[PDB]
Parts: sequence; structure tokens; C-alpha cells
Amino acid sequence: TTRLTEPQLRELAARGAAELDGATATDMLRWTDETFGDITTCNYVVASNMADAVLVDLAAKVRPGVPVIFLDTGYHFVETIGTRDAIESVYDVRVLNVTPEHTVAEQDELLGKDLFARNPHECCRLRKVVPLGKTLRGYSAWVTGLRRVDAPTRANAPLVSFDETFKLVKVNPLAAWTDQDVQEYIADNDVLVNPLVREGYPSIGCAPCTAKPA
Ligand SMILES: Nc1ncnc2c1ncn2[C@@H]1O[C@H](COP(=O)(O)OS(=O)(=O)O)[C@@H](O)[C@H]1O
Ligand code: SF4
Repeated sequence: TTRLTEPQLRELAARGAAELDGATATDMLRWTDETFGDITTCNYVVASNMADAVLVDLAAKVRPGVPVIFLDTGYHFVETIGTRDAIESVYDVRVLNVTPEHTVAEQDELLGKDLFARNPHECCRLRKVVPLGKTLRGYSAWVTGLRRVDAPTRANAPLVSFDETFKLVKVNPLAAWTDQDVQEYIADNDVLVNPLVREGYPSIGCAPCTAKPA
């Protein structure tokens, strides 16, 4: 394939974690681009849930035409797809609509309707984890917008590491960022934001598995 060897990937992740200690998001993205850029012709990808365009704006500022994957499980909001289209049309980013092999009606007919209500782990595996893994096969590193304030279990989220689920380098530039940080960035850069985030939505994901404000 077109992915670096697993020991090489681990040594690169360790070197990046040790070298990017206390670096800004732009510095981490520049390191990722300089390491996995050549040999479009990009060898790293960015993942965005279309809740905002902060990570997308940063990745486009450090690499015009950077690929950005979006996991379209089929249960998304109309506002989420609208935000995806807006980010694609506005920013200099090549988006990828990663879809599962089975549609919503196909899965409802094969394994029963509303799999999220009966077995949510299998639904998330079939529609999110498996397509993400099938897409990441080929990229030596992938960038995520995970922040250490998202959950108490994410407090020790590392800057650069080796994801053992897909076996490749995982880099989180927005890890050290807080709510005030992302607010100030959205204000100073005028980045697109999902309309549901403006309406008081804590998180943005699949419609049946998203905590409603009310
Ligand atoms: N549907 C998705 N499509 C693409 N990337 C996603 C998606 N969901 C999560 N991610 C990636 O993981 C990060 C979000 O992690 P979480 O805090 O756990 O929020 S959540 O939407 O996935 O539940 C995003 O920044 C993104 O890089
Ligand atoms: S969030 Fe819910 S609907 Fe979306 S893939 Fe996971 S279980 Fe299925």
C-alpha cells in the first residue's frame, strides 16, 4: 500500500510527540505537512464532524487543497450537510464524503430498523468506525479536532501519538484549546459554524444520537 511501515510510524509519532511539546496548532499542522506531504499528492488527511470550520481553516491555511474526510452515516442533520457543503464551497479544501457500504434503509432491512436504539455499538462500528478505517488505509497520518476539555476521560489526550485502532499517526492540534480559545478563533477568523451549534446544541453528530437542548 501507500502507508509507512508500522515501526516507522511509531518512531515518527514518538519523535513528533517529543518534538512538538507545547506547540501551537499551526506548528503541529506544519510539522504534519512537512512530514507526510509529498510522495492531490497529500499523504495525510483531516477529519471534521462539520460542527465548525476551525480545524478546516487551519489545515487550509497550512496546506491549500488538503483532504478532509466527513463520515456521512446517513443519520446526519440537514444543517450538518449544509455546513459540509458550505465548508467545501468556501474553503480551499478537497472534501471526501465517506459513506458506509450499506444505506440506512438497507441496514434497517438487514439487521432491523433503528439499530442505534437496539445496539448502538454495532451501528457506530458499521457506519463510523469501519468506513473510517477503510478510508484511512493509505494515509500515514490523520488530523482530528479532539480537545482535552471534551470529556474528563480525554484530559490526557496527547498532541501526537500512534492510533492503535487504525495503526497510524494521530495528531490533535486543538487538544490544548479551551472553549475561550475556539470562541476567540471563530470571532477573529470568521469561520463557518453549524447552525445547530448556534441554537444551543452541545455536540453535533447523528440525529438519533445527539443530545437535544430541550
Ligand atoms: N462524522 C465525523 N466525520 C469526520 N470526523 C469526525 C466525525 N466525528 C468525529 N470526528 C473527528 O473526531 C473529532 C470529534 O471527537 P468527539 O469529541 O468525540 O465528537 S464526536 O462528534 O465524534 O462524538 C472531530 O474533530 C473529528 O476529527
Ligand atoms: S451515532 Fe447513533 S446513528 Fe450514528 S452511527 Fe453511531 S449508533 Fe448509528
